[PDB]
Amino acid sequence: KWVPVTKLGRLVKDNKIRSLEQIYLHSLPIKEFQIIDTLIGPSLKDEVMKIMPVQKQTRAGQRTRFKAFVVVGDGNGHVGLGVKCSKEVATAIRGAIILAKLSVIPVRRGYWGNKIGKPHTVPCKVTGKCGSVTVRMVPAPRGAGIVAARVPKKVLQFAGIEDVFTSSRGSTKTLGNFVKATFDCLMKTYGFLTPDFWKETRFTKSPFQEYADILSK
RNA sequence: UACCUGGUUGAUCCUGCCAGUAGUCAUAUGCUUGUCUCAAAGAUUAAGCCAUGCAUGUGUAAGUAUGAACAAAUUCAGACUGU
Ligand SMILES: [K+]
Ligand SMILES: [Mg+2]
Ligand SMILES: [Mg+2]
Repeated sequence: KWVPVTKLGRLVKDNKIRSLEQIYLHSLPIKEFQIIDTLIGPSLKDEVMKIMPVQKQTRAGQRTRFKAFVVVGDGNGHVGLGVKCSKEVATAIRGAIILAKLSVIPVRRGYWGNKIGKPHTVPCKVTGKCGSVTVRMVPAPRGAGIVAARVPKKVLQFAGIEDVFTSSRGSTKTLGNFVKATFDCLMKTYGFLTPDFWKETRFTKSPFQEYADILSK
């Protein structure tokens, strides 16, 4: 079936780690998509966003390969992006799905004004940049909806954000750069230091130290 | 009610524009047009030229009646006292 090759995979298969937040807290790399499948796999949905052909000139013609972009998300604060180039479209799509699962990230959602109910928009103004494409996300009031182009709108819907305003600059027709900039903007949500995070951190044992005895075999 | 997409390359990222998408109590034109309620309408070029018809007249007890205007009365007198 599945034979984990990493300590994190072994712990996830042994059920010692039960939530993705435990991994996110210590920022441990995730190198097996089976971890994501076991943890948040049931609630994950994938979508192919673009099949982009690329060509390399050769002495006997052009070698064509296809680029697959895949967006995965749970619609509840977890989203991931994957890009895979391969000779076959099916292989490219499979690799892109695996990469998106591996690259899933947590997304912070806040409130525009009054803080009643679950979060509906980004906690603060954020900006992501990939190549020449810059995507800016601004909080919006409840009921404003997702004001964004189709690609960022799909990314935000998979991330689970209810309402937001967006602005874009640069060559947004470059779909890869557009989606990557949106992903970077979403990732930057948890990197902003707000007053509510001013409390001193109370550290906890990392998984590798907590279950060191189990992993010692 | 804070949104983009196609087009320079063998392929890539850009600048950059062209094209597309939507709107006008915005004009005109093409085709089509069964019912109800609303409703603009010779401004844009020529404040260019105009046949014909109409669009400014007016009376209360209280300015002026002798129509040779009508009507009722007067057998005798009457300036006039209804229109
Ligand atoms: K008018
Ligand atoms: Mg604007
Ligand atoms: Mg060509």
